[PDB]
Amino acid sequence: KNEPVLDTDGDELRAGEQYYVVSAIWGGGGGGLALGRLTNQQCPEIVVQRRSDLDNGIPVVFYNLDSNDDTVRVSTDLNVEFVPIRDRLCLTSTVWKVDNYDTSTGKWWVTTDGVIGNPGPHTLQSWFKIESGNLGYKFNFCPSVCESCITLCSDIGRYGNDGQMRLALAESGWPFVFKKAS
Amino acid sequence: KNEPVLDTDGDELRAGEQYYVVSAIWGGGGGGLALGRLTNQQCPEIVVQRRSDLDNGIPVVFYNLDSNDDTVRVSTDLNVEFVPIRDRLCLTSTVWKVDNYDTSTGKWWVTTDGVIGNPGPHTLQSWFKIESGNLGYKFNFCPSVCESCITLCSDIGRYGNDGQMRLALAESGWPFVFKKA
Amino acid sequence: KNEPVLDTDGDELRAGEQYYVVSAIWGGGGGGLALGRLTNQQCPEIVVQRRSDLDNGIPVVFYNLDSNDDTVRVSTDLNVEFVPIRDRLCLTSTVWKVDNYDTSTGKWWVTTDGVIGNPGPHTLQSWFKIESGNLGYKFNFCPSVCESCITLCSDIGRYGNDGQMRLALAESGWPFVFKKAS
Amino acid sequence: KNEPVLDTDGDELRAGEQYYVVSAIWGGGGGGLALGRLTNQQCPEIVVQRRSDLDNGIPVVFYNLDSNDDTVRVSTDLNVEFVPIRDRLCLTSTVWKVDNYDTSTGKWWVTTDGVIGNPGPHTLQSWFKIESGNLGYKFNFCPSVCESCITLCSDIGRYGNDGQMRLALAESGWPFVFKKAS
Ligand SMILES: [Ca+2]
Ligand SMILES: [Ca+2]
Ligand SMILES: [Ca+2]
Ligand SMILES: [Ca+2]
Ligand SMILES: [Ca+2]
Ligand SMILES: [Ca+2]
Repeated sequence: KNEPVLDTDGDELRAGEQYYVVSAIWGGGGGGLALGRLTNQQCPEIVVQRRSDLDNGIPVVFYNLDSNDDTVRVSTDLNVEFVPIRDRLCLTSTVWKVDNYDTSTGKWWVTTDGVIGNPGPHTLQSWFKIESGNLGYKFNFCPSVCESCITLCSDIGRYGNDGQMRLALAESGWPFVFKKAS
Repeated sequence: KNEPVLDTDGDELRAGEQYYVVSAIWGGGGGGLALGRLTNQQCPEIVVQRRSDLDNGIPVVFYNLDSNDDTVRVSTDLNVEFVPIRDRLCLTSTVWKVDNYDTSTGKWWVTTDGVIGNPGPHTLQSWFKIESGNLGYKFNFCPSVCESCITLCSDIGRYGNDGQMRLALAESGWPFVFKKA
Repeated sequence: KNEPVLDTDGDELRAGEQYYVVSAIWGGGGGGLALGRLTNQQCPEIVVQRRSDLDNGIPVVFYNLDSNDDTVRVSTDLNVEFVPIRDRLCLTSTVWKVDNYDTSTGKWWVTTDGVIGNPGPHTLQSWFKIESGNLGYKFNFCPSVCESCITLCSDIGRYGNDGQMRLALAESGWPFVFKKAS
Repeated sequence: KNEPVLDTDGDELRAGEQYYVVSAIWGGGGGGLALGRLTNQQCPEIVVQRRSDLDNGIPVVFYNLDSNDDTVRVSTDLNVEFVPIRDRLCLTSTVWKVDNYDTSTGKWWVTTDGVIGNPGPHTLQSWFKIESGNLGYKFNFCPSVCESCITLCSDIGRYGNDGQMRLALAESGWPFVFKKAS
């Protein structure tokens, strides 16, 4: 039983509850996370952070490994899905997922069209951990759903690309806090 | 590489698509923009702001410098054109442009009959930038299309003229948001 | 009877309902009407117009001569009462009233602490008319409630006094329109 | 003769009374202003903004140039001083004042330990103006208490520092409203 993940009201995060994922840095930290697109790619949508502090972005929900635990805890494999307020053009899912390696930038981006549940080698790319910190919570991609799978193991940092703040694997991660969509 | 401008749904503005330009401050802040007419001038039509914040006015289309970047980004020169929802009286374009100095008022008005494309000194007055504001976005007239040209460089704010709410160069820009039309 | 006063939705004004009194001019017009004070006078409060288009001010209610006529009509004597949202320190009323002559400005200002009802000589100064105009409605002080009373008879203009835009008797009135407060 | 500053009820700001200073843009725009401390400096306290738009922060009191005018008016030099809702660790004043240029950030910060009164070159850094914004009001550092002094002349915006939201000189001011502390 790992320590539960807490939101800005000090309440524990619950699976299936909507939360905005906002930058923990108060003062020049940017807003929350949302969806964007690329010049050469409308679908699936990529994960971006808002530049503006005013925009908390799009809420997410968290899915736990077992559907019978309803507490979000540190160091535990999670599915992350954007819950858009309105329907979207793309038919891809809005579930976070580590992309294939981008040879044009050398980065492993966070994109969508992941999958919910069914842990193991088929859904490996859709599993994320939340790790605690001094500044706040930081996302970590290091899935344990497949003990014999070779996997990347790294924090999720933030990195500009063609005018948008994207998420990608990095040595040091970007800190976030969680705000109820209430 | 510049930050994409975002509409009220959070989706990047696309060149060629129609958007309402609505005040980000509502209530007495007013509604969206529209073609108007001065009392003693039928053509060109002028740019005005609807008083009611329920009225989104009529949409515009944005045109980028390069016809290949389909995204509208901040701090880049673009053309603004109202969708011609108007009668057949005026042959003037519905493209925004900066007027000659108005000695009646001290103002550099935004009017229409601008020109799309052909960046350079001949069309200098038809190029606007969208910049981030404290909230939403503001327009800014500071063209970079002619480097040897001396030019005005200033935000667009709101000013009363002819019993209507018009746009003019101003120290502090007025903030707007963009709604899909 | 006389032509009914209309609000900004085209509906006729109804005595007993709340309307903002906003400047008819759109663009540089100022905001609505409200309560203010002077350096040497906290009470009663003076009638003022906001400089900012964003502020509609405080709603007024109108009272007809006879509690029967529910309609507010042009060229008829009315009481005008601010209905502030929160309670006010002043124990004076918020009913409009022509002031005593001001020997420092030469003006007959509109102030409050007026009285509702009782048409006649005692309440002469609390009766106003709304008149039609090209640019909108204008207020007129010219009461007909006391045949044997000598009275001023003048339009209500606006003058700037020590940072504030006040109302005072003037040759030509200032134009207003009426917005429902709901 | 200058237009009085108004609070959120429409009443003019009185010199000496207590007012919260709260961002006119709520949500991720933040709440009200407060005393803060940098990580490595206990005293003087700095000026920060509370992150929660429910948090009115700590009220201030305004001081005019002549203690005889009690109305706070736009575009006039005045002193800003937090109410000392603090511990007893600092001997420094809670009066706002513009800091020396900060070479590590390029910013002119608003800090405290300013001084009240005595307008002239000796107190030039402690005089702020309130100006109308597109909405509410912005602070503006452009003192005229010393005609011969070369001075900075600039709006007050917000900026990140030490993981906190600070006030600093900026091209476009940040808009605030004022709420009675009572
Ligand atoms: Ca195109
Ligand atoms: Ca204006
Ligand atoms: Ca220290
Ligand atoms: Ca005093
Ligand atoms: Ca002190
Ligand atoms: Ca304004």
